[PDB]
Amino acid sequence: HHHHHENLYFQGVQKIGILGAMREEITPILELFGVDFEEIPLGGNVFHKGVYHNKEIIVAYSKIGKVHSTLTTTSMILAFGVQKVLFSGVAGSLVKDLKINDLLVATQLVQHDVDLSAFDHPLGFIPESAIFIETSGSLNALAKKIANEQHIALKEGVIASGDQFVHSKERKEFLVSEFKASAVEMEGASVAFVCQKFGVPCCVLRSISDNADEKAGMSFDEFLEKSAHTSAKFLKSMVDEL
Amino acid sequence: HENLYFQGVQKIGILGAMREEITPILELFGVDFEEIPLGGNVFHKGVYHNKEIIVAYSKIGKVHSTLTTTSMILAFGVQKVLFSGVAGSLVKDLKINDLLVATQLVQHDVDLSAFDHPLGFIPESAIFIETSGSLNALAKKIANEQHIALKEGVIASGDQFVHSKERKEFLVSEFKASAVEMEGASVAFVCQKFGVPCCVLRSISDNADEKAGMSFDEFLEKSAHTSAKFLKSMVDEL
Ligand SMILES: CCCCCCN(CO)Cc1c[nH]c2c(N)ncnc12
Ligand SMILES: CCCCCCN(CO)Cc1c[nH]c2c(N)ncnc12
Ligand SMILES: [Zn+2]
Repeated sequence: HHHHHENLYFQGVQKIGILGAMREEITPILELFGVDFEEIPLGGNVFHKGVYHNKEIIVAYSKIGKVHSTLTTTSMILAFGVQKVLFSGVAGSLVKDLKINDLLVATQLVQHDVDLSAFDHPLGFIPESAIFIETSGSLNALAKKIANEQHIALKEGVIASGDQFVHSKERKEFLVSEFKASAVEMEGASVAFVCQKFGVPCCVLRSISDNADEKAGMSFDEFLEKSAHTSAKFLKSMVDEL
Repeated sequence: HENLYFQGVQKIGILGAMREEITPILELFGVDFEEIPLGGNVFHKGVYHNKEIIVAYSKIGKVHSTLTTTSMILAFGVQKVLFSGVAGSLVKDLKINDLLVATQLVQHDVDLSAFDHPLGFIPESAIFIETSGSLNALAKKIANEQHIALKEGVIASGDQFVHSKERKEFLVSEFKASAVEMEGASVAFVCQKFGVPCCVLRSISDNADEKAGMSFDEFLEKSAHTSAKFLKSMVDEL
């Protein structure tokens, strides 16, 4: 909107957490934002703290897996006071219509490798918790709105996360039947989980790097950079609208 | 010789994974506890020997235990963490009710072998996670004075309950683990990342085999109690 007198309108600094798993998922994010970054070490992570328009952005890569990503997200929330968290990186596709480089937002997430079935618990379920973790409706709808306005496809679906790289037809088919998941990665569920426990709105974005079959290693290696960029670009376009 | 040791305000974090693992701890300390909720956990804050003690159960598995430990450290400033609870035995010499402290821990369900990494390993990390040589030495001294046995060994942690011969054998061959549970590794990991001395203490509840579910169910209370008593006696000496 037009602001004739800028002093009449709110200028308070909104704090946003931006997470990737690997350095390569955040390099494109650092560049696209294109501002100066103070680097703050904590809990074995490097937090990149910068100012971008009305917003304090805190950018880090967690390192791979649930423990890493759980710790980092908890640090963003508790040590940097972030009020929103946006995750960007790559994932493996489990569905034919999600192709290499395609984007998706997780409506729900599950830890696919959790197994308490010995006490009759469904796979993915833990007492005092739930199978499916929710994300922010606000941010997910924002996501669909920018996708539609920029004329780019955006799937929304269930993301499965676990502490294994998936690269076989059998594990894929398990994730589809057990969870109706559209993609697979190693941090999503944990990040969304933490945010839900602290009441912090969370959006999980992923660009497809492979198909989670026996070729996945090679496909992941080939498409990491591009898929990372494609996710980072879309995340920035979300932050610009925030 | 107090004057020679640390003189400031001590704060000690005390963790179980399940409520049943901390109920006996709370009871043993006997002091009054302020309940403080944060990030879906309830932290029980009390004073004993003029140290603050912060007790919580994390809920089950890596994500839960990682969050809770990080909250303890970042929100409550705990300077050491002692974990108490139960675990499945992977070795003949560890039988029901027996105590062990973890010398090292491993996350046994981590698998990046598709990129030729050894099982348990993640880039920019390590297969094995260390614990506090001093806290463990304290546990061992206390054990010998109370004339109770205390093994030292590797504890394997993963987000599955282990109840099969096959997985047992994998844990022994791949990591030379002595016991299995679902939180120890993640707790020790966070403490390591933050430079916080950690001791992981477990009392055996089952043999991690096809009978494990039933054994765990029967022996949870007593094994948790045994662990909790021992943790208390460690805190007594801090
Ligand atoms: C040693 C290097 C490892 C690559 C890390 C893969 N990331 C991890 O979060 C995401 C991911 C992309 N494709 C995947 C797949 N098929 N399974 C699991 N995770 C993924
Ligand atoms: C409803 C499910 C309750 C099991 C909770 C398991 N606790 C660690 O959370 C300890 C444990 C004891 N024995 C075990 C075994 N064989 N495998 C994994 N973990 C363990
Ligand atoms: Zn019974």
